[PDB]
Amino acid sequence: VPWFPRTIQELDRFANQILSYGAELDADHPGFKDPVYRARRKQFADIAYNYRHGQPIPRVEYMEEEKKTWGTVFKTLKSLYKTHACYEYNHIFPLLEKYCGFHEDNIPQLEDVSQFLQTCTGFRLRPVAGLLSSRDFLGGLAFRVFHCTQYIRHGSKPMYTPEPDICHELLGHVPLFSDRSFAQFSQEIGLASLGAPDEYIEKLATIYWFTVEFGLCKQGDSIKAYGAGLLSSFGELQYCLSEKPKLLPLELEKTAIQNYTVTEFQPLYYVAESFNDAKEKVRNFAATIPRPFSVRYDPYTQRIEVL
Amino acid sequence: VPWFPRTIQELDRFANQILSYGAELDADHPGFKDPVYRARRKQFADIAYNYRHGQPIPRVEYMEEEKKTWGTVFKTLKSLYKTHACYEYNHIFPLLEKYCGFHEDNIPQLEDVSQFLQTCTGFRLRPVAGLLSSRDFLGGLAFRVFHCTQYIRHGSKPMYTPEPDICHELLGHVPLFSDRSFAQFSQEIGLASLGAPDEYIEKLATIYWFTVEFGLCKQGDSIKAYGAGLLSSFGELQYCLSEKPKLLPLELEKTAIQNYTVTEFQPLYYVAESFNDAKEKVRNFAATIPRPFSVRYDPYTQRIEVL
Ligand SMILES: C[C@H](O)[C@H](O)[C@H]1CNc2nc(N)[nH]c(=O)c2N1
Ligand SMILES: C[C@H](O)[C@H](O)[C@H]1CNc2nc(N)[nH]c(=O)c2N1
Ligand SMILES: N[C@@H](Cc1cccs1)C(=O)O
Ligand SMILES: N[C@@H](Cc1cccs1)C(=O)O
Ligand SMILES: [Fe+2]
Ligand SMILES: [Fe+2]
Repeated sequence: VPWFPRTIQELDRFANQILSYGAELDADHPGFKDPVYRARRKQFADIAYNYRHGQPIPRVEYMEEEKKTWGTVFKTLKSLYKTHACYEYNHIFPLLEKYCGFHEDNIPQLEDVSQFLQTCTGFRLRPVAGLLSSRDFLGGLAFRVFHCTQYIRHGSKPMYTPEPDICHELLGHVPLFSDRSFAQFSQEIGLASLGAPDEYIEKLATIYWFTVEFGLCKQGDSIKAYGAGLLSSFGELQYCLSEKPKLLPLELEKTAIQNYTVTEFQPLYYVAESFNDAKEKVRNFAATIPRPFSVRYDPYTQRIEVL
Repeated sequence: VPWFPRTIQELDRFANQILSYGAELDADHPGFKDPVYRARRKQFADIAYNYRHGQPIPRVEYMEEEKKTWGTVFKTLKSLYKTHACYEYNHIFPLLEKYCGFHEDNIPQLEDVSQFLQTCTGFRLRPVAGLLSSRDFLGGLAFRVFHCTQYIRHGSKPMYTPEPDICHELLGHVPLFSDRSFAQFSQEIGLASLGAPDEYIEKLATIYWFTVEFGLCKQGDSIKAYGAGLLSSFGELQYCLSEKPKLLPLELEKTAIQNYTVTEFQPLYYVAESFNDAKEKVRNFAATIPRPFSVRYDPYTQRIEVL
């Protein structure tokens, strides 16, 4: 089996092995070419590389343009959440607002955010230079660690970015990580991925993608978005609930092998019977991943136990 | 029911509510009268009072006399452990020696000790000014927190002290707290005590006293000491295994109501069939303590959940 981390400190081993969605040379996303943007990303990358388990996440200062982007993103999404975001999400957001500083004119500092999550569900942030492989990100959820970015998307296209910027992490992921049920849900699938065969991790990731990332669900006689990827892009947040996208019932045996895109709006979304049913399905599947052993995380010593 | 702490930070509420065994005006223990001793204790008390959850335990410097006391205590007990200490204890001690600095000429710093315990079983130290009530100390074990003292016994009588000095904490308690089975054992009885009726807490304490504090057990065709109170006093460590003390089989229905002393060697010890049987008995009893609810500690958020 593939070597997996046993300690929360061993995350650094595979930590900062950043990747990309290959949208650089994409004429659809000129921002990446911005030399100022790249230098900025180089600065945040160094903070992630000079970071090690234990220390508090270094606080930083953002440019005028970066604050503007967050202001546009934040104020636009907040207006969409009222009619597009699922119930669970909308009842948690206010907490971040009054207890974490989530505001139109204030980009939250990761340290404060990580502290907020610790007292909520035990989750904690870990600054990373960029995109991580599904295996590493998923593995980190076993320790209730969320590898999070500090840089913000290019101000030219605040409606959507193919990369997982700070807007995506904080506005799409953090909110549900402060929920106990969702937090334990996230850790379980993360534990199942540990040392799991590559073929199952990718199936897992695909399911994660069509649920946690771009999942859709119907509450009552309506339909809302619950996926981080939808909750952080006011661009396709409008689109995921229009008539353009194709909708299908959530079915693991079909969703696990479905194709998706990483540099554009999804042409297809899976609708779950409910946010709850969505979690039920993933767990069952996750608990189906074969492997020559079992594992258990010890929250006291912060280590993985191989049964 | 009595108000009990829900958070590991709420320990400070009832923290530093130090007490005493009333051995001050005792002509058997002149040390307490030493004005130098008292001033010293006043200094360690201030560190405990100016301490708050989170911060690392302040490192201190000890006097020549204090180092001498620790040297005498340590080197004498280490020689007795070989034939008096139980198996579990003797196989753990070496770890503290090479990984924590437990040496004849080096009084361990609480911070390093607390760090060592975190990586072992999740336990952590919390500096206190002196003796705590059974209810508070026991309650702290629910969060895997061990309220520990920094001062050392008076150099005039290193063979025995009625107070729980640093020698008692580190040489008698810390070693077994680094054991997983014993660590979970300690936390369980601590959880049972939370909000429990006063009458049961005192019965619990009495049992704790005749087991964790001065418990004796027979491994193979021999008998060893496993109680913290015996493992930290080379004075009655010799005595608990001589013929002077009275020995009786460990029986909760009889041990729970037995009388004991706090300023002298115990005139009676209870022998368990084995260190393992000792734990079994206490747990069962602890799980017998009635109360209009149930509780569960969440290691992720570090809070008590009232079922
Ligand atoms: C597991 C799945 O691939 C998911 O999209 C992961 C991938 N890598 C990531 N990397 C970082 N830094 N942040 C994320 O939110 C993600 N999402
Ligand atoms: C629970 C039982 O009373 C036990 O002897 C406790 C009492 N108070 C204590 N207080 C401190 N500071 N340290 C200890 O080891 C103890 N032992
Ligand atoms: N496209 C999303 C970001 C990501 C979704 C999934 C991975 S990154 C948005 O612009 O916020
Ligand atoms: N009498 C023990 C100390 C304590 C035992 C029980 C509470 S304090 C010794 O001298 O180390
Ligand atoms: Fe994501
Ligand atoms: Fe003790």
